[PDB]
Amino acid sequence: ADIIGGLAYTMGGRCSVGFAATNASGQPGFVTAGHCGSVGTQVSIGNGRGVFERSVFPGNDAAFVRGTSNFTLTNLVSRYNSGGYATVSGSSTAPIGSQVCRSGSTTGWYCGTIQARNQTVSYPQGTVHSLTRTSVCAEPGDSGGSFISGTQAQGVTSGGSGNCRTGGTTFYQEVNPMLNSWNLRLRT
Repeated sequence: ADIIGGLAYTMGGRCSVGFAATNASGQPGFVTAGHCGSVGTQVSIGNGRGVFERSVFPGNDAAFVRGTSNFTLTNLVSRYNSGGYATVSGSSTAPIGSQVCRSGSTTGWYCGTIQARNQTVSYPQGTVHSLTRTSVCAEPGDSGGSFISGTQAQGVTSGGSGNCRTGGTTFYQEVNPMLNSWNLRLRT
């Protein structure tokens, strides 16, 4: 199964792929939101199978799913309704005010603006800090999805308010803290 940002995967519910990445051992997988699965949780995506190797939620909302079978990495992110794909060439942080787009398996591809960083939000399960707020909408299922600016990966969908029918606000977990802390390499 091709690991592409924004695609759906299941684990006793549905979430979306953040970004294809490899761990310190060179094993293929992808970063996503930690609320999508506890450590040890099994994942299915197409004919692919994986497991949550790393996961932290609440506090943070980050996770890395390691492929155990049929994981083919790509440096792509699906643009669904807008067609085609965005390419990932790195993860240079975009400035506040920059445009940013989100890819999720429920609503698809929506874009907005990076409004503020270092945000703390309260979810039913607890508080999550260090998040980045954007004017993009999101709906259940989009969780873990890619937030990308141009060709630079920014983060993974954590949560928010509203919906994509009337609009809303969506926060994301920065990608670099995951790549750094867990010694991961983004597929480019």
